[PDB]
Amino acid sequence: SGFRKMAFPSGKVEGCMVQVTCGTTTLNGLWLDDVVYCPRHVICTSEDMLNPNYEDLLIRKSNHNFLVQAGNVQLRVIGHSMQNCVLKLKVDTANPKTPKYKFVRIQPGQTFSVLACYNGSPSGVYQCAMRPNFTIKGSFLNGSCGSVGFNIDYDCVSFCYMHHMELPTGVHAGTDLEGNFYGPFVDRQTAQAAGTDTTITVNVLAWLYAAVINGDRWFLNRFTTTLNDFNLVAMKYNYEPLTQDHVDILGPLSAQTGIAVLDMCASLKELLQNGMNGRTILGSALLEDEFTPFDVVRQCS
Amino acid sequence: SGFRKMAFPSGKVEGCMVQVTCGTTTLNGLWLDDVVYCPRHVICTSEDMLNPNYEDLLIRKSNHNFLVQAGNVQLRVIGHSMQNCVLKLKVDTANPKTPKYKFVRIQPGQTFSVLACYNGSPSGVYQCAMRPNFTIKGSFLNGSCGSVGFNIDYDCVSFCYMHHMELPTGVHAGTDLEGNFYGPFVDRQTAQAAGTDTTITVNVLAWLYAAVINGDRWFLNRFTTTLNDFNLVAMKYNYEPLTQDHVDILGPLSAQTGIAVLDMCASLKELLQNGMNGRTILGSALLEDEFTPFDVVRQCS
Ligand SMILES: CN(C)C(=O)N(C)[C@H]1CCS(=O)(=O)C1
Ligand SMILES: CN(C)C(=O)N(C)[C@H]1CCS(=O)(=O)C1
Ligand SMILES: [Cl-]
Ligand code: NA
Repeated sequence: SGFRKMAFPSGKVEGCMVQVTCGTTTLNGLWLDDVVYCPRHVICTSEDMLNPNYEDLLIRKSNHNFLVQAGNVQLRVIGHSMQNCVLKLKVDTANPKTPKYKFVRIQPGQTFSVLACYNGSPSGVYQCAMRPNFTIKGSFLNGSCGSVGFNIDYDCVSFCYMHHMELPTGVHAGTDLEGNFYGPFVDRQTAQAAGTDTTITVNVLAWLYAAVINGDRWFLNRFTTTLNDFNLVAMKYNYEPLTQDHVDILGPLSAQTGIAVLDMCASLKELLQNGMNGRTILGSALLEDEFTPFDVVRQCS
Repeated sequence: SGFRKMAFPSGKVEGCMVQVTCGTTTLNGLWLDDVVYCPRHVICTSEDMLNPNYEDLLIRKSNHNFLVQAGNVQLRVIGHSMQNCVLKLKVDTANPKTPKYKFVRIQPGQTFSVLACYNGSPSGVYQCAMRPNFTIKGSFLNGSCGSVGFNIDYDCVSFCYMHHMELPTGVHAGTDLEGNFYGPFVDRQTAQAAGTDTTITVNVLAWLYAAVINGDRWFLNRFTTTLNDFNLVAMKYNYEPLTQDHVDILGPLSAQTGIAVLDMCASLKELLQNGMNGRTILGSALLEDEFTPFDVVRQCS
């Protein structure tokens, strides 16, 4: 037993990380088959970043402008193009360590593992949720750009995130591997803020099921409720609405414990109004919303 | 910026994990060079676990009682011996993925990454601390025995923990890779229970310094404390005594932030008296004690 925030084993991804230099910018690249993927803002000077014309800045560049280092070896860049906010550098050599992989776009409320990297060197791994406001609460310093997020499904790595920048509130914004931003953000030195965030309701309830499976049961009660009643409490407390889709996804956990989702919504309703009455749940004093139902079933079954 | 429980990239450890079977019992082993390390309890049956005479059980085994398996490949065992509570199986093949490694025994308060494994397959990675009562607060289901804990400082893998068992309070006990248990625990099914756990004071202080570095000042105060007055207060909250050693270790974070260690102690004393009054520090509503002074510097500017 026990319940811990757990990343996927990062080895299949560690073997894809490289360093990419263009002028006086160094950051991380993802090397799969004969392509390296990295943020397009790699081509930009501090001057350029205020109002970049990426079309124009990029035709002015050539293969020899991009320095790609896999460990202590140089990669010959033999082609370059841009897909959305992602730069694609064709290289002479196919990554001998390319795993089975897919490019996937994740939904708000879904989790993934981040492999934080510096100068193409894997540094750390942690789990993140894609917030409803389309930011993530990561841990990133200068040179972490091009670090990636992913899930693993048996042998297949599904890459879903590439890190681009930090917003002024300390939270993080990036693209899918097709270079489309998560959220209403631009890769340009301009005035940008994260929208007000909401709590991921289905994840909070997943975590309460994890708490019950681990013998933390005090918050339970004899009551039940309805979507409509609860959702009026949720909206007041900046909680995402709970749908019938959410209640079905939690079905496996409602069974395994004898607390039915609206039964558990009753407990959750009470925790929002009255608080935790000074207790903890799984060693947190907050209601944790970064574990999915899958995350809980995965770890507790 | 940001601050996260962050595990080391697990890749170098993943390439070392194998499955060990003896009788009807399967768990994980650690394959380094021509040696597979696993818990010796793998040779126990139902009766044996109450008073196992491990020397008597092992002499009755030959090499071919041990089925070892690296993915699909069977490894052939050609030798076995016991060192304390760890079984060492000699195999005909040296592991080609063997990283630069070493075995270190850690002290209470030290952190490491756990690669949770089932049937020799890595399942997830997370951070733990050796509690002052020599247990760890892990996430371990049946089959996870032989999972290891490690640091990776400067490309060398330091193995510090092999998982043996769960205590009735739902916390985890294991050995160093020389087979010596952390704490007074034993690999027999007898009435053993962890000591009362305490908070790792040096770690809480390091985390408060992390909070300041990341731009939080709300919990600072105009007070200081003697080291001795601080210890007489902190022990009333079940905090570990803070020693001159611990004060020395925080010197760098003191200098980086300009807050003297005993001033930060005055802030911790106040937080224990007051709580957080509906605020949070680095995303927590509790005082976190599983980040070392070294972890704070690795992750922070
Ligand atoms: C690399 N890149 C595009 C960035 O770092 N930014 C856009 C940041 C500058 C302030 S911001 O909030 O606009 C994000
Ligand atoms: C495999 N193995 C040796 C164990 O699981 N144990 C010794 C645990 C049973 C309850 S206990 O607290 O005695 C530890
Ligand atoms: Cl140590
Ligand atoms: Na109920």
